[PDB]
Amino acid sequence: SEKDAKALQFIEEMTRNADSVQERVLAEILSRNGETEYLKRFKLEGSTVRETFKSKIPVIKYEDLQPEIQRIANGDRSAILSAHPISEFLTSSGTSAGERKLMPTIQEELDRRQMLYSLLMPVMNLYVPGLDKGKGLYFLFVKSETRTPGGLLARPVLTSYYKSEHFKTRPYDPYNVYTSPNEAILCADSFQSMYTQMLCGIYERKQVLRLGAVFASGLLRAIRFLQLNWHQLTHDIRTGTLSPKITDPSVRNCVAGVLKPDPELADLVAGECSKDNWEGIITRIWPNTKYLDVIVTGAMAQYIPTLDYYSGGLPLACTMYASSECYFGLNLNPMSKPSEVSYTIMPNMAYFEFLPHEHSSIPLSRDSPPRLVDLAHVEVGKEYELVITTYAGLYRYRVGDILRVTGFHNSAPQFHFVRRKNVLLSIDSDKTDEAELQKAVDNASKLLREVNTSVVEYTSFADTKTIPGHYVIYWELLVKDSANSPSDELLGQCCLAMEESLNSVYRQGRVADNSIGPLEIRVVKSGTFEEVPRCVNPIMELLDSRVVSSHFSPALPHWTPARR
Ligand SMILES: Nc1ncnc2c1ncn2[C@@H]1O[C@@H](OP(=O)(O)OCCc2c[nH]c3ccccc23)[C@H](O)[C@H]1O
Repeated sequence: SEKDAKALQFIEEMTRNADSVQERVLAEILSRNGETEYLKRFKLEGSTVRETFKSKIPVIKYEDLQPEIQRIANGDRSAILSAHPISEFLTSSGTSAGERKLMPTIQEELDRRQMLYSLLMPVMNLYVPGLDKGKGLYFLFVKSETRTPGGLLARPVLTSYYKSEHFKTRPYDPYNVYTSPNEAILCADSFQSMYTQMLCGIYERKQVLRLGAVFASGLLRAIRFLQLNWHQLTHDIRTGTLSPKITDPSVRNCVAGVLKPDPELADLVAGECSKDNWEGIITRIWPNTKYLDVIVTGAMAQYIPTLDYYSGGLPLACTMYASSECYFGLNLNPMSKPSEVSYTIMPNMAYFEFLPHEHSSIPLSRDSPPRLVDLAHVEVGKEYELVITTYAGLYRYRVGDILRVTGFHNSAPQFHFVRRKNVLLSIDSDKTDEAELQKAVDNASKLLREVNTSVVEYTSFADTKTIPGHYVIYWELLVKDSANSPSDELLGQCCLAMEESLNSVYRQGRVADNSIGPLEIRVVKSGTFEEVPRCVNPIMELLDSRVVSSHFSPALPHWTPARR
């Protein structure tokens, strides 16, 4: 098609001209934002070229920018980071001091995100044909918002995007017709949103040509939801009535097109769900599904076998590489094997620099900043920390992502995603690091003072046998008086104290949308460790063989949308 051709040509043009496009993007940023408080701090003297930018503007982490960001949060509306007003903060799933990081954005950034989204289907159509003959079943969700003292909205980037006009009144695309109505996606009640997205997907089962969600965990949560709610769902289809549990009238209305008594379909679906073996169930309920559109690169790799199990070995497409700070780029070959996925950073999105991995763990100098390596000049096989300069006022901002160059498409590098720095445990969007986990152990261990017990040793892993997944922590204890050992009731309170100690995103996954299961402490017999922490990353079976008792957190930890 003509629209696809234009989009592919855009890729070619951006990729052939990577270095000059990068140059222009920076010049635009520096021309517009030249007068900002932050830039004028480093005597840029109006210069809009790479070389003075590199030698004067420090390379920073989130903490470095907090003075400027807090002032904006607290209502200072002057040109501090951007010439344009900061339209809102996009809350990263990555945290600082336990709280989601506030990433500044501006209004026109939405156009760039939309631009990147518009490239995905033209690329996909090359590899998978006939996607216009049907629909996608995607499970997409908004998350809660809050406002900063100065009145700025603070919410996840996906929420900001789903609730924007670029999504709600998105351009028509016959290769991108979703089963889920906007009102389901936009519904603030996760149960109702999931419920109706599933119902619509079941009603339109035969038109379904792909299943998806942003993350692998999201799609698994959907499959588990069906496992747990197919009784009510099938009753609804049979009767052509919508469960009273759906109280949001706007959501009640969006389902009206499909809600028709269909006993045949209700019997087919219950026929499949009542089986105790769910291997391949995806292609029995949705028999025309060609692939699963779900991120399985990075931390989500852990989910590939569970996905293959339910899908019967269907291809997995990882489409996009993006963040709260900046949408990065796309996968020019969506049909490649998960372990061989490369992402091509799109040079129109921001100004991208790279810090060689081997230099990334030593403090950088503010008065003499490193040159870094430009997007066009990275070397195949080398590893880098991603560094960004955005239109919204992030200047030489270290994302924390390690990337490995695997090749080039024209002049644009392609990147294998290695990892987000210092992330030990993750189930869904939660990212828990060594320090948070350590302080979490210390907190729960003090609760053991009611006996003579202390924690001699610990390790962890993210357990994905269960949906939702959960953190498992292995505890070697030291009980001075065997007669006064700690009980199941107390060790459960040790679990909940650990959870209480973890970051906002963890606690939210427990509370808001059921995307993280209860944290589990496994008490190992004395002396187990000797034969390395604080995480396992087989080996767990060896540890499990020595497990005396296992304890699950009994209640939900504290979480509200409000920030500290
Ligand atoms: N394809 C990928 N494979 C491994 N890891 C990936 C990854 N894409 C991102 N990440 C990690 O997520 C980012 O975090 P964040 O919460 O800000 O955004 C949520 C993601 C997000 C927000 N809109 C989107 C639109 C499309 C795809 C992903 C997103 C971190 O940079 C990065 O390490």
